[PDB]
Amino acid sequence: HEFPKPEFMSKSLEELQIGTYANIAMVRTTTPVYVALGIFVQHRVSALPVVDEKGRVVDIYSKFDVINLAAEKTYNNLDVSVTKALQHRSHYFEGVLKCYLHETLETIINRLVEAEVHQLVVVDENDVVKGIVSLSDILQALV
Amino acid sequence: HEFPKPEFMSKSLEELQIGTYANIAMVRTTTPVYVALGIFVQHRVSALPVVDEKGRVVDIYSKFDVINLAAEKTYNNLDVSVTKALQHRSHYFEGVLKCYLHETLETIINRLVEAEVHQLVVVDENDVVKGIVSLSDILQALV
Ligand SMILES: Nc1ncnc2c1ncn2[C@@H]1O[C@H](COP(=O)(O)O)[C@@H](O)[C@H]1O
Ligand SMILES: Nc1ncnc2c1ncn2[C@@H]1O[C@H](COP(=O)(O)O)[C@@H](O)[C@H]1O
Repeated sequence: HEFPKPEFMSKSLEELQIGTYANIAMVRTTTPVYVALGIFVQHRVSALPVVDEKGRVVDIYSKFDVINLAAEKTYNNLDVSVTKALQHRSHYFEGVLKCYLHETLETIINRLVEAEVHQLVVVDENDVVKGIVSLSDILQALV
Repeated sequence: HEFPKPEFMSKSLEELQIGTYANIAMVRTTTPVYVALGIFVQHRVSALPVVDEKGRVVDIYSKFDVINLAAEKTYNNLDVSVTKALQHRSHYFEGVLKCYLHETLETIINRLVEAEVHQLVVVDENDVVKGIVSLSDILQALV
């Protein structure tokens, strides 16, 4: 009653049935923050895949990103793109944005902890969104 | 359609009616992580005030704390106290644990952003829990 159980750390996301793979809320690189704020408050999801003109994931926009925008001492309005969050961090280049179904729980957990991020986008071979894995999903696997 | 509106940044938490002040789920410094994990998965709250023998807040235990525990390369079981999370960070000493009803939205937002934390415990004059303010609560105020 090692924590975490080693037999479950060696299992893939697919095997453990971890994540959300239906009804994914997401936005574009051309999406203004007002759109994302409306989603967060009315639709009630914790983070949003940000996809480019090809449908490929280039960022994740979270509730903390909005608060960080709100603390900026320079003047902003809500017509700023969600891509201005990229001035504060690059999940993409740090390799802490995406994951695959075949990756192990141990791998996914290490990636989350690596940059202190609360979610990863599950993608396909073309970096197109298949689903999302958040700490809540991991916790259900850790029990 | 400065974001955030200055007239709302200068208002207190009390004035804006921001936070949860009823039915707060919390744990003790003597609480094992298995207890917190059960709360997170079954009760479905995002973070837990950690209070000492006097009922004073000494930490907040979050879902990320469990994942961080799970990534530790040393051997753990679930009978570790929630206070082992304190090896990774001290919200208390950094002044990013607590807040008051009379503090401004601007103050609260800056504190969140200061340590990249997603919540603060609202306390009284004796550091006893009155409520909790999370990014979701702030977002409802930012609209
Ligand atoms: N953008 C999203 N669209 C749909 N479901 C999501 C999204 N972001 C997170 N979820 C799911 O919401 C549930 C709760 O996650 P969390 O809000 O982090 O506790 C999890 O099962 C996530 O996979
Ligand atoms: N330990 C807790 N007990 C009760 N409510 C909480 C607790 N932690 C967070 N909340 C509330 O849960 C709601 C959603 O917060 P969050 O899960 O961060 O999106 C907010 O109104 C928080 O104040």
